[PDB]
Amino acid sequence: PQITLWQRPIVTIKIGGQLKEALLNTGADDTVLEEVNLPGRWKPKLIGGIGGFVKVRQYDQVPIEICGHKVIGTVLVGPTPANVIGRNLMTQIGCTLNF
Amino acid sequence: PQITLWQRPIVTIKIGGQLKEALLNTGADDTVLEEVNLPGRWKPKLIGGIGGFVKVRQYDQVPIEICGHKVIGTVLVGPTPANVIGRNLMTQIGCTLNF
Ligand SMILES: Nc1cccc(CN2C(=O)N(Cc3cccc(N)c3)[C@H](Cc3ccccc3)[C@H](O)[C@@H](O)[C@H]2Cc2ccccc2)c1
Repeated sequence: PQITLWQRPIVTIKIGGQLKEALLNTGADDTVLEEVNLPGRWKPKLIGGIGGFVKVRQYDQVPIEICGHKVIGTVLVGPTPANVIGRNLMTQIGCTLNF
Repeated sequence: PQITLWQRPIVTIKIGGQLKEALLNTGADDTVLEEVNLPGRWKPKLIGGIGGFVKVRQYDQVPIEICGHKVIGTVLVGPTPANVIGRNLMTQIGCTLNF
């Protein structure tokens, strides 16, 4: 499905059993989700960098589905003003920049 | 073209007569560029807003070159961690997200 950008690219993803919204942010290396409780282990990682660093929880192979696109990928879990799907995951679903 | 996303969508624009490095940021509403002595009139528009706001100069309908695509569009000028090409300037260039 082609998504014009006249509006903020916010699609729905299915994670940890729950349903949430997420912006297809390409200027994002990583994927950060608003506090959740994914099982499995994780590691603590720091992101941001401007204004200090924000620490979150790194998870791996955390299954995730995007617009029906079942996929697997690293999901940083912590405090973000809006759930965001970075390139790390966009590259796993086939998403490309086209013009 | 078809810009995959394993790397960061950095493309060579051509604003103000010079040549630059800009990141195609879908999650980005507007386009802000670190200093470019831009002619004509502008006006104060605060962007960002976390940890406080930030003032950049808004010059409307500004000509810009993006990968051989010539267009016109609002481009805010000021202190920005990187040169970003937001949705406003991606729509005008007919750029889309696909998967
Ligand atoms: N007009 C305009 C100018 C610049 C940027 C944007 C758009 N955004 C950003 O670029 N972000 C800040 C931003 C902007 C420029 C550089 C950086 N590093 C961050 C991060 C994306 C992000 C990038 C890199 C790592 C993690 C997250 C945020 O997660 C996104 O939701 C939006 C949300 C947003 C933030 C501030 C103001 C309005 C809307 C719009």
